[PDB]
Amino acid sequence: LSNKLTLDKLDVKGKRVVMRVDFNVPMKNNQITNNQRIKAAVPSIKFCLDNGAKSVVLMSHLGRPDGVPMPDKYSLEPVAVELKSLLGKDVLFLKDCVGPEVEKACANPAAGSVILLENLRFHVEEEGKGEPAKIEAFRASLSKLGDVYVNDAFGTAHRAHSSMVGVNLPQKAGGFLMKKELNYFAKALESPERPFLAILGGAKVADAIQLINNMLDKVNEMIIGGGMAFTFLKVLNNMEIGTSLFDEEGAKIVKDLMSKAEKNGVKITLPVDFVTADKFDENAKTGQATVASGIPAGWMGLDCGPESSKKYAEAVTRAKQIVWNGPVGVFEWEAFARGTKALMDEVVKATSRGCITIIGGGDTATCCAKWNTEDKVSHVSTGGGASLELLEGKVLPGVDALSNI
Ligand SMILES: Nc1ncnc2c1ncn2[C@@H]1O[C@H](COP(=O)(O)OP(=O)(O)CP(=O)(O)O)[C@@H](O)[C@H]1O
Ligand SMILES: [Mg+2]
Repeated sequence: LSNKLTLDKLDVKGKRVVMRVDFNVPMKNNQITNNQRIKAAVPSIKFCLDNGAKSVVLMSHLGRPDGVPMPDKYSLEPVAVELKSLLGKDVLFLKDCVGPEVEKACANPAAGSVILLENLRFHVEEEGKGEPAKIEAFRASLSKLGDVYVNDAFGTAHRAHSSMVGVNLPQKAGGFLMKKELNYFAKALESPERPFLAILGGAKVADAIQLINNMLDKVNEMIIGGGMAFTFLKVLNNMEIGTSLFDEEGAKIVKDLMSKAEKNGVKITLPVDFVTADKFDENAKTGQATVASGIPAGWMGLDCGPESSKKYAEAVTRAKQIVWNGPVGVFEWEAFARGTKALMDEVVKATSRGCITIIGGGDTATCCAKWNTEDKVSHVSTGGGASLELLEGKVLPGVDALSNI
């Protein structure tokens, strides 16, 4: 951000500040399981209030509602409540993010007002798919809600979405979390300790498989776990994967990615065994499978097994630096948590002997919180996919859209 406006040089006294934040917090049942991403934005928010901001309007997405209002499932209202105790100040929740009624609530608020808007992805124009003149109008509406713009949404900085790249105000500044996270990665990615291991898991398989190509020019080893592994095993091993996550598009480039890993001397560690489930449910009936046995029809692999855990542990022992994005099983549910807990144990042990260990992702960061290892690894990032795009060597669209100095 050496070429960009940042919040420390933004005059906010008497100004209304509209601020993109990443409040896409994990939720189990109906409540927040991890407030990390909300806590992480507090320094920028308090800064604005302490330095005389008239208001701070906060906007974020939550989940992937795909352009339809889904306030039953994906409302930011609970975040408003959280943000109150974290700040020491009340926050006013609006049930939308645009136009006339929100614009009114934001036009001229009482001094010191903190306002949280509803999920931006309730509108198709944020993403906007899931409409050119409406997109421009959506952007115009958001722009009216402050006099100056701050983007502190590091977690979403890889997304060229309307709230991230489309706000038209004269001053667009990166916030302190954006700065912290970018500075940490610039130092850690400048001359990584080697072997440099990427650990890839999670459930955003379509997105994550498309990052592998360029990551293979940066790392010396890769674990491909969690939900992503099934696409590779089906293609490479002709493994039966039952109802496990599968990415039909990524499947078409699996053999090319393996060839490039071979060409670049990147050792790829795929799981070899699984905990299976008869349905996607915490209380599913469970089984065991190997790559050779395959997974029976109608069942899904929701964790790796012990033999995979040993292979992952071997890769970790070799590593001098690690970036881990995506749990290696459905760790929120105890029947499917063992693989991720075991890998966590190994990643903590590596740290203790000098490995540089970087954990990224809203959900993988929740692993740290669950097993109390947030201060037992080198860095827990608010970015997941965002951090991996930095590892690929890209400029993030949400940073690119900021004002130049
Ligand atoms: N085999 C599997 N099948 C289905 N889901 C799985 C899975 N293994 C892991 N998951 C799910 O992956 C989810 C997290 O994936 P995700 O891609 O969101 O990781 P993350 O949050 O660390 C990266 P990001 O910040 O980009 O969202 C968890 O909810 C976990 O239950
Ligand atoms: Mg996630």
